[PDB]
Amino acid sequence: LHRHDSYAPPRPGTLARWFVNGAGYFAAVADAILRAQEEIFITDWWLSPEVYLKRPAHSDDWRLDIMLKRKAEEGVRVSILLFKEVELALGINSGYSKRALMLLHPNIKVMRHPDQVTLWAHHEKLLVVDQVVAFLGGLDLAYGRWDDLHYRLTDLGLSHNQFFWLGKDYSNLITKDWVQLDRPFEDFIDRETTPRMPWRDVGVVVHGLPARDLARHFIQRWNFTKTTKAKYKTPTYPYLLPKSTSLPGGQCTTVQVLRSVDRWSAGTLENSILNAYLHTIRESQHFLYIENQFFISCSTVLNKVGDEIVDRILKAHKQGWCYRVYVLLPLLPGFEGDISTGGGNSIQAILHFTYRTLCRGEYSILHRLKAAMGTAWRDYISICGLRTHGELGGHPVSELIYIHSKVLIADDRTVIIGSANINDRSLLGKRDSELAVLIEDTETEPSLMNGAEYQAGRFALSLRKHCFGVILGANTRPDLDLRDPICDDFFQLWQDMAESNANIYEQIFRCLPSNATRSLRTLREYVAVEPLATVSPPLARSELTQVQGHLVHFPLKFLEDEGMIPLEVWT
Ligand SMILES: C[C@@H]1CN(C(=O)[C@H](C)N2CCC(n3c(=O)[nH]c4ccccc43)CC2)C[C@@H](C)N1
Repeated sequence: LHRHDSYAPPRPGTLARWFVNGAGYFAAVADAILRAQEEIFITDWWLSPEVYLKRPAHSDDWRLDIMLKRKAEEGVRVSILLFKEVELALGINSGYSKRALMLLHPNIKVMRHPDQVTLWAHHEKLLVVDQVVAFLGGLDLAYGRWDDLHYRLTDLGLSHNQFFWLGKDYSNLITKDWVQLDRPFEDFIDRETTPRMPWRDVGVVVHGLPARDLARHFIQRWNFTKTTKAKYKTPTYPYLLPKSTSLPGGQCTTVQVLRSVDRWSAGTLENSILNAYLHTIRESQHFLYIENQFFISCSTVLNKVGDEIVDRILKAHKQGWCYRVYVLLPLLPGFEGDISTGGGNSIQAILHFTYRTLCRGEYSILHRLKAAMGTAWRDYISICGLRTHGELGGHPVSELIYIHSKVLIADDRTVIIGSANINDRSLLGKRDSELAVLIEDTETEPSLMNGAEYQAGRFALSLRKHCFGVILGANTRPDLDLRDPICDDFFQLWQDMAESNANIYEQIFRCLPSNATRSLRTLREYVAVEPLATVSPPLARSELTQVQGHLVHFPLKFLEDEGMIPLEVWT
């Protein structure tokens, strides 16, 4: 075994390029698919064959199914493995994806897993071209993932099509889930009334040996699944073998591939992602920027990411060194449900576990930090989320930006980008197959750290500055300095912006979740009041001009005054 008990060693001299939001990721994926020569391997939790990779759409030349069919007509063998949902309630419809991809061309061989009944899934997102170029991250080739820095809530207006999201691509996930995926070009929600839900995710492309290692992981999964069924054992799904016979503009770093696999998903057991996360947190010296879909830690819960975060914060406090922890989580889990009624079942469980990790209970980060340092915890940790506003139907509307990213940034020199959420199913390895990459910088660039000269890594500094600029209003506030991420002035500005934006959004939209609804009865009486956005739209619009960025403080006090199914499915 290699470092972090990983099947792959660190790969110095690796060309890697990061992507924020789905637009650039899909553009690079399409361009790489166009340049493919022999093989394309695809790993997805949900694949939409009819998704458009480049927008606005004026032709079918950039559709995933069309591009795969055209490349297969050139002699390229397209091996795809997909995840099969336990119940059809999960609207991925793996059967339709399999059937369409197979009907495209004989060279497109698609297999699905698991076949037996289990609580666990395949959450990995991977696309390998010629075993030389590997795209990974949290971005599936699925509906609603495509987005940009604008995070548009409206799409109202094929060679003259102005729609960025066509049919099933335009969706508000919490309002209504996908239905009837077999009809792609047909809207299931009204664009004129229901705003879209912005999507935020981070991916990365790696060139060279790490791509070969990701191809090796795909090959191991393919051969394991081949020797796991009857119809898949035929030569109609030939064996795949690796090769080590050894490009968009990126950066030269050192990239190590990490994964979470078990005997049910792959042939071996590995949990290198958890080890990498714990080592990066423990060895972090200045700051930790965490952007993850789920934050379930602080051992019902077994992973110890939160424990290491607490230990590092306490050690920084005792040693008296400057240290900031930025945590960004989506405001509500990615499920359909009415938050006015208090949410659904999965949403309630995920919120309960997240609040247990963060503030509720005695194992929570906030409780231990409080018992150690009083109210000083606000100077070391900052939990926030994203929300945006726009105009629709003559009135201001607002919606959270769903944080599907899985990224950790340490000291502007180390970056973990993957598909593994911070939860037991993705980090323990025993449950779900996940992929990630640890990227360390060998080339530095001048910057500031607590007011001192700091040789920050180019890749990590670029990623962190882009994240801060998008989260804040850098394009509208050119005076803000994003070079120093740990200093007192910048942290104070960050917290002030978060609190101000949360207050403004609550005042204007009366949105949920919020700290003004601490009980279910207060929540029920709170939704009876019509928000000012629909009362005096000019006044709310004038007030909203004070909103800077999309950052809003996380509602740690939402619903705070409140056995044949295991509790580990929502952890
Ligand atoms: C499928 C469609 C579209 N949906 C999504 O894409 C949303 C955003 N999900 C949220 C849950 C996420 N997830 C995870 O992290 N581990 C998982 C293990 C098993 C299943 C999901 C898992 C994946 C993305 C919402 C859904 C209700 N209907």
